[PDB]
Amino acid sequence: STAGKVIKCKAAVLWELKKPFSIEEVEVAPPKAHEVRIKMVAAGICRSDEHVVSGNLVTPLPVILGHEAAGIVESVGEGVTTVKPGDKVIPLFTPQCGKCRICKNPESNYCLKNDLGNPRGTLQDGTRRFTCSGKPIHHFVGVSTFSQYTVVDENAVAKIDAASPLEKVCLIGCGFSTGYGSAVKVAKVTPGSTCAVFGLGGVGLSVVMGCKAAGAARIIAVDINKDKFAKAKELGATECINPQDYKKPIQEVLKEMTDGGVDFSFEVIGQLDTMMASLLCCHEACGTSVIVGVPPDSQNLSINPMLLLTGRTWKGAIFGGFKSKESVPKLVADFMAKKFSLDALITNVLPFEKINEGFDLLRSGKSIRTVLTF
Amino acid sequence: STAGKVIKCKAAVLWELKKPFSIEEVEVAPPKAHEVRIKMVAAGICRSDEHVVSGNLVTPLPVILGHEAAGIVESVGEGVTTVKPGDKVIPLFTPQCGKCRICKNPESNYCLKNDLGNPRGTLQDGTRRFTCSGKPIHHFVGVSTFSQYTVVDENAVAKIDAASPLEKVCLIGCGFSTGYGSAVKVAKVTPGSTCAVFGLGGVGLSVVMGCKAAGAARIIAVDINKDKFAKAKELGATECINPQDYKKPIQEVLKEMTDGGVDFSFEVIGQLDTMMASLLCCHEACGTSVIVGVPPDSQNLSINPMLLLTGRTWKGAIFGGFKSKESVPKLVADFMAKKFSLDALITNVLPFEKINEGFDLLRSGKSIRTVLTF
Ligand SMILES: NC(=O)c1ccc[n+]([C@@H]2O[C@H](COP(=O)([O-])OP(=O)(O)OC[C@H]3O[C@@H](n4cnc5c(N)ncnc54)[C@H](O)[C@@H]3O)[C@@H](O)[C@H]2O)c1
Ligand SMILES: NC(=O)c1ccc[n+]([C@@H]2O[C@H](COP(=O)([O-])OP(=O)(O)OC[C@H]3O[C@@H](n4cnc5c(N)ncnc54)[C@H](O)[C@@H]3O)[C@@H](O)[C@H]2O)c1
Ligand SMILES: [Zn+2]
Ligand SMILES: [Zn+2]
Ligand SMILES: [Zn+2]
Ligand SMILES: [Zn+2]
Repeated sequence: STAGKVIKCKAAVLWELKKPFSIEEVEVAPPKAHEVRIKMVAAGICRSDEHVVSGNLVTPLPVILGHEAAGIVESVGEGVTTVKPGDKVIPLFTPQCGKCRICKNPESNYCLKNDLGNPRGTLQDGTRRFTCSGKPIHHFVGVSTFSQYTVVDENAVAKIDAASPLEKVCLIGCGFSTGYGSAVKVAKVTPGSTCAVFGLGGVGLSVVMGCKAAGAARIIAVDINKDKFAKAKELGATECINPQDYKKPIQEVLKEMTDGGVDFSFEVIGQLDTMMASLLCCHEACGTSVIVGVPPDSQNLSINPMLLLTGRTWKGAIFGGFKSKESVPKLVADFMAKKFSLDALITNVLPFEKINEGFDLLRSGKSIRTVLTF
Repeated sequence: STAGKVIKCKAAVLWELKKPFSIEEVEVAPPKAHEVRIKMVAAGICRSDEHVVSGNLVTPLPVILGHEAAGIVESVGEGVTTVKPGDKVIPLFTPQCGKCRICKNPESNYCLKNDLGNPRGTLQDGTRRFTCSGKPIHHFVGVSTFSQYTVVDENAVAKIDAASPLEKVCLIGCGFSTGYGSAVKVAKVTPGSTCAVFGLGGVGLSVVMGCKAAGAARIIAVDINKDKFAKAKELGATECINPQDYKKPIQEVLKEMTDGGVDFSFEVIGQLDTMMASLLCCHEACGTSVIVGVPPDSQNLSINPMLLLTGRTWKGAIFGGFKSKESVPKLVADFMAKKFSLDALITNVLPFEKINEGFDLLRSGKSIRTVLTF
């Protein structure tokens, strides 16, 4: 029907930095061997997408952004055995080939098939499936979900519960899993511990959720926008602090509130100064600090090695440390079992065609997650 | 006898930086209620003592250095209950007050009573027990072991096996414990993993021993002094490489030898470039890098947060993460049960009077650990 044929649809293309997305008519090639073409149903707006627009996260242009989403399999290529047409799925910006050193290591998830580190803007075979007015369009982190139809590698697509509400579970595609996992899986927050969370957007709030789920005694939420505090409290924050209210640097305020520092700190903003503050705020002898935020391209931190010699542990992670393919289905299963809710994270719902308004909402600081419906 | 009296004894005093130690008579005050005066038997020469001489590690002068040692208790304060005159003990440069947040924490060891962070060069009560030519002399990390007699706080001295050969077990006071601990307790090296060890001095070779004890499949010893290779191999290194032998950076040489990088890397030198090579040489997705070497004073590293974001863990530790007072006696009991050997680490034994000569040996790279006899 459309199987084996090229599909003509709409997609939000970014042709230039700092410019609005352009809803364009695009051609989506049929899926090659071990590939899956997906009809998108819902896509969340994550700060990382915006990082590309602003120039903070470098990627080849023109490109179709979007990586937090959920859809339904339209067709599959030769050899596909994990999903079938009609299956509800969530694309994985961090693939899980299952065969590489990293996929085989129980404690890691940054699969060697990824396109995050040194962006090619292509699928795993090094080619593109998108075209627009005679111009090829680059993919984004292997998924390009801001399109009515996208084609992805089989190891970058997870099959989920058939009764799943895609307009909600799409957050498991990035935001929620990243934040939740950063606390429960990466930092391995312990019951009775003290945590400091920098940044209260969709990812940071999911970190607050993770810390509460891990049984943290104190979860101090840090954010320069006091409007983000109510939600942080509802989700588990015991205290909310605004750096702008203090004469002292935020790390010193945090250390004074916590007997020398927190046991676990998380930077969920993407700024060098806040990464430094987060490291400095965890206790020098027993603190752990996790970098979640994506820093601006080519910018380096200035760190004194003594900060680590006394006993600190500094680490970072992509997608909360979750091995994508095996984890996403389980997270959806937990959601269906009502282990956690994502309603608090969805502040706005807009049709895909109003993607620009969704980004305006993010930039304004009012929204957490705006979900786009196709 | 000497109990309750001032003792005039020989000590090695450092009056100025980059100058030989001055061997002379000093007056050592009796210990206070919770202090212990120790007659030194053996003291090891560690690179950290040299860091003070060179100016790399800042501490107030004039000072009596030394921190890796073993002696016999001459007298104790009336409040002392853990050691008695005649007991063989090892002074702990990292104390274990047992009452602070850190001492209560089963996973940390950087007791808040330490004098490592911002050196006062005194005992815990803020005063000094040393005088020479009338002038007060500063202590070093609360222990100052380069003296025939020293006075230390009770929580900074551990009672060890009475049958212990002090000329060997003094290494448990720093070098060995630090190296072994860094691998087994800090990095928590796992069976079948790959490790890279930067620096093959007494501490680095002990890290090799720890990696071996942990069952590492590969232990790549790195050093620009090829004379250290035979011993690295004897202690467990599977391979030995010299950075100077290659045209490309050592981190790339290591990554090419280990499928993208080692699982665990350790810097046991104290230089910025090697701390960077060490971080860069562990796999970006599953590697853990431990800082053991003491960095040069007032110097920063320039790091791109993405090095951590992909999945690396970067941490540091003091004294191999061992809670000093409870661990030192057990480590000696292990030595006495022949669970590990220290012979290979001791390459030179000189009388205390030849301390300057022992330091020249370290500087020339001709020795691993030189032990001084009193
Ligand atoms: N590691 C990953 O795999 C991963 C995954 C998803 C997102 N991210 C990154 O996580 C970060 C957060 O994503 P988000 O979608 O939640 O973004 P967001 O913009 O919705 O949230 C950012 C929050 O940070 C707060 N903030 C900004 N500057 C601050 C400062 N100086 N001090 C304290 N708070 C400040 C903002 O007010 C906002 O509440 C971004 O950098 C994103 O790129 C990383
Ligand atoms: N964390 C701690 O608690 C702790 C404890 C003890 C010692 N230390 C520190 O550990 C480090 C090692 O102590 P040590 O006594 O074993 O010192 P050492 O001088 O005996 O050993 C240093 C080794 O590194 C090698 N080396 C020096 N520069 C190099 C370079 N650029 N590239 C490759 N190899 C190089 C030297 O040849 C030597 O083999 C020192 O910085 C010391 O201050 C720290
Ligand atoms: Zn893989
Ligand atoms: Zn995202
Ligand atoms: Zn030492
Ligand atoms: Zn203590």
